[PDB]
Amino acid sequence: VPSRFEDVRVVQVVAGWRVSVKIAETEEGEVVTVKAEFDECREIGEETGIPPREVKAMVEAAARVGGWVDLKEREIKVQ
Amino acid sequence: VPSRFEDVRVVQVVAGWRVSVKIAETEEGEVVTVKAEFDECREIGEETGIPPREVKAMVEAAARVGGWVDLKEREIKVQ
Repeated sequence: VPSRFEDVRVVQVVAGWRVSVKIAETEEGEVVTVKAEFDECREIGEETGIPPREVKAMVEAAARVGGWVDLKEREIKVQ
Repeated sequence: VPSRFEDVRVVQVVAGWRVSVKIAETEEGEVVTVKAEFDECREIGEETGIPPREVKAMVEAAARVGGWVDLKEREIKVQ
């Protein structure tokens, strides 16, 4: 009759940085091309240590699914 | 050309507390009973702010399916 213990990780992180994205939507409701501010993505690359373009494609895909991104964990999820 | 903007958020943090749980097994399939540390749970209530029991039933059910928890949005996923 052997036993075993189960471990559980409880995380809790709220609030952080912010990024403003730009999307040109027409009346018809069509989406042309999305371009995330290269400026805000530049400085963020200095505090993170990741190229800008790489960050643009990251934060970009987000605005599409509207969600949060984890760097120190490299994960992506949405509400 | 009505341009739309999205306020994305990038959270970068590393941490997380672990919880110990005792689970007795026999036929390696049936679980007689499952008890959770009422101590580590009472101390965790200070970090959550919500009643202690609420945490027990939360960290308990999770110990059954073995998974993590995020208070950032009160969610539960498998490990």
